[PDB]
Amino acid sequence: SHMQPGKYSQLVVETIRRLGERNGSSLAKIYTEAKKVPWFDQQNGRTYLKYSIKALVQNDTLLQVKGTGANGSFKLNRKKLEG
Repeated sequence: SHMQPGKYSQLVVETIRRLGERNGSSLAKIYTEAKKVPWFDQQNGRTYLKYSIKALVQNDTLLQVKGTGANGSFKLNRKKLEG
């Protein structure tokens, strides 16, 4: 691995894919699914998800959801990340 876009961001994409979440999944819900891997940092990993998600919303890979389920809810858009 000489070039990865953050294994935490790749984990977020696939985490929301595991749940589906048509309405959007809270950062707390995504965190609970993301901490189930042994390589995941249980300490500062919540900040790593917070920043990975936010960067993916900036790349139009995730859609920022607010109000319906939680304050910071998030879901998949498309493979628009690289396209």
